[PDB]
Formats: sequence, C-alpha cells, structure tokens
Amino acid sequence: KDLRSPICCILGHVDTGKTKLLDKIRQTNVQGGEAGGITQQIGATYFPIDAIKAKTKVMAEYEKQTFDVPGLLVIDTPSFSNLRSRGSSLCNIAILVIDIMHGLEQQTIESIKLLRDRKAPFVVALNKIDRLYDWKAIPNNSFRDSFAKQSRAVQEEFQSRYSKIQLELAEQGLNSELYFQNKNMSKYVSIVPTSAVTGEGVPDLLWLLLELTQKRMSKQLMYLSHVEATILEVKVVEGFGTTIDVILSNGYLREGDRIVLCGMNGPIVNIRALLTPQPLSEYVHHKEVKAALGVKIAANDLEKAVSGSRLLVVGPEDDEDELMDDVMDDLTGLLDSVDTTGKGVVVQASTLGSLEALLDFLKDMKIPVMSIGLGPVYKRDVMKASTMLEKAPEYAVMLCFDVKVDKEAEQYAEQEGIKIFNADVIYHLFDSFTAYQEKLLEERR
Repeated sequence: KDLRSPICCILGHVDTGKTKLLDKIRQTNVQGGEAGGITQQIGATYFPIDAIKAKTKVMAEYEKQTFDVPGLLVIDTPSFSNLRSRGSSLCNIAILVIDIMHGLEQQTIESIKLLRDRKAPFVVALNKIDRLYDWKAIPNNSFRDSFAKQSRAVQEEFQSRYSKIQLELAEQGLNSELYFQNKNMSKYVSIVPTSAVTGEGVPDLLWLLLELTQKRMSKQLMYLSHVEATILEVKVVEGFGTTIDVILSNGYLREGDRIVLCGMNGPIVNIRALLTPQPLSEYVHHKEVKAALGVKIAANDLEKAVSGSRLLVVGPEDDEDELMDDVMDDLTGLLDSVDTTGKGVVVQASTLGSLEALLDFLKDMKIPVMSIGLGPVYKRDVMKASTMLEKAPEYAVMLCFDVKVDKEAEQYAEQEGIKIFNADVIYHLFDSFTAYQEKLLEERR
C-alpha cells in the first residue's frame, strides 16, 4: 500500500529527559554500526526506513518486524505539536515521557487530559532507567536484554517504581502495561522503559511506534493527493522576510501555488519558495515537495500568520472566499466564546490549540475572559487590560501561555497596575492568578 511516513511527537513534564531522549533517537551511532540518512527538516527530523532498521536491529530477536513505510518523522520541539484546534491532528502518535524516578507529575496530568480530549493515540516512554541504583548499562540495547542481565535488587526496584506509576495512571483513568505484556493495544497505554543517557529501550520505542502505526493506523498513513498542511511556526528569515514553517501530512505543494491561511487580522491569500535545510542558516529550493515532511514556505503577506492554522490550496474550481471562510472558522469561533462588553481577564497564547485549551479551562474554572490574542505580547496587547484598572483591577491582568513578552511590554505593564502571568503550564497561570486574587482580599482596608 502507498504509505507516507508516520508523524510522531514527544511531550511530558519538564526535566524528564525529553530533549535528551530526542537526541539519542537522532544520533547516527547504534549498537554494531551507524544509522545513515537521518536528515534535518524544518521543525522535524526525518528517519529513512533503513535508518530505522539499523536502530531496531537489536529488536528483531524479540519481535516480528515491519518496514512498509518510507520512513519516520519526529517533531523536534517537545504542546507545539498540538497547535491546531481539537477537531484535527497532524501528529499520528505521541510519546508521553514519564520520569521513572519521580513518577506522574502535574504537567503529566495536563498532558494526559490534552491527549484525551483529542483522542490522540500515544505510548509512554518510562525514561531514566539508568538512574536506578546499580543499573549496568549496555549502550543502545533492547530493554528486555538489558533488564534480564540486571541484578535482582535492580529488577525489584524497577518493578516497585513501575507498579506505582501504573497505579498513578489508573487514577488518571488510564490502564497501562509494559508494551510486550499489553493485551489491548488500542485501549491500554503501552509503556516502554527507556534511557536518554545509554540508549537502552530506544530500539523498543522505535519498534513500537512502527508497530502501532502500521498495524493499527495504516489508513491514516495512506498517501493522498488531498493537501493536508498545518502551520507549525512563523519565522522571519533574512533573505525572505516572514516565512511559515508547515508540516505537510498529505498531498503535494508546488511553488506558485495559491494558498489560503488564517491570519490575525483576517484571512490571508502565492508560494515563492519551498525550502528545506542544507546539511553541508542556508536552504535548498524545491520546485515541489511531497508529504510527509516539514517544510518552510516563503511568500508575501505572511506577517500576521496564525500558528495552528490549516493551509489550503486554491485549485481551478475553488472559490477563494469559501476557502478563506473555512480556515477562519477555527480562529473566529474562539472570538465569539468570550464576553467583550461584559468585562474580565485578558488572554494571549501561542497557537489556536493552546488558546482553545486555556479558554475552555478558564470558563470551566469561573474566570471571565474579556479579550484574546495570539503570539508575542506587545504593549498594544497589554493596553487592552488598561480598561480594567479602575472598575475592577482584580481582572487587570494578562494570562500568557507559551509566548514571549517584550521587555518594552513588561516595562509598561508595571508603570500601570497590569500584572502579567506567563507560563508553560495552565495550572501555573491558575495558581498565580488565584494567589493574586487572594492578595487583593487582605487589601482588606
């Protein structure tokens, strides 16, 4: 069957060894040789199927192998992969990282709810097994071979910490099991013990990713001419100006293509350049690109482009206005969910998905929202909170999620009485906000 590469993503609490794990997955160096052809793309790293074979050679004695996909695509940055609205998904399968030395943490809890609300398929990487006392490492080994060669005390400690984490997941409404002991691969979460330091378990992880996607999600991997593209990030590049970084999940892109996307001031409508990184910052130019890959698009008027936006191509038969109204549905739908004349807090987020997640939580959690925005916070944005200084300074604050605040903007906010909360984590914004609300409640007199 004509399949394209599965797309996977990685997430989990901070300091769980996510980036380190990613680096281990990407290194050329494996047990007995090297994995060749591993290429850097825009926002993602690409693994041709031969590189996966090399990486999973040690897994062949423990499982049957399947190599029907052309390769594997991994998003390079650990929410950023959940940037579109809840309605769709570019990431085929997620990797939830759990620190075995700390178990379930609060940002793991958030991740799980996020994955659940999207019905995103995922596995967990039970990371940092090398931190178990007296663990003897065999670099880039399969988990089961290494585990069998451990002392008993080490195996006992693993079982103890693993069974506890297993109970924590069940408290979150998740049945989980070691991947090779899982009797229900679609309902029960598969656990893969890994080490970002040694590479142990990484072959298992890659084998599992290929297994779940090819055996249980082959329909999603079927290549189609229909264009599926989601804006990953908006970046200014010197000899191009403002560019957009997209993940092309299916279809073709051709330079010269007329494209429609969601913008902050309304819809945006031609591709000048299709760019990929040069490995020997400089880019390669392509007349056309085929899914699946991460690619950078150069075009005019991309300055106001929205992260999370779908990307549509205007064909011979399409009406541009209909296509423009289509992509704007996701952003516009968020606008009409807040009370603007009624008055509450200001909110700004990085993407459509993170904005939606924050808004739904805030409504769920009684906190009135007055205004919303996307991307980097400027003074213009914080001034929207000025209307809240006198009538109820309690709501004269900004809730910022995963966005940068300009020095210029944080200076101004403090000239006034505008408190700025900025976090990577929703419960952090909430905790900060309530504490501020409570600090005003013994401004008793």
